[PDB]
Amino acid sequence: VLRPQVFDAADANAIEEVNLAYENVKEVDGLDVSKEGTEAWEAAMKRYDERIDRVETRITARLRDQLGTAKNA
Repeated sequence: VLRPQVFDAADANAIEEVNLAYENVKEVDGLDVSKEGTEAWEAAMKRYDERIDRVETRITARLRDQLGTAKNA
């Protein structure tokens, strides 16, 4: 849906940001029981979750606009 129906440059930017957050989570992962690795993973997941929150905010704005425009079941 959020991908452009052509061109969605904002969708591409949000996907790139989510991929960068996932790459940070891969580089800094908290699955180890060690506190330092857990904190690095928590910071990477916080950055990825901020990027995902922005992308999902745009997507949910588009979905809310679609639901407001169309009340069809």
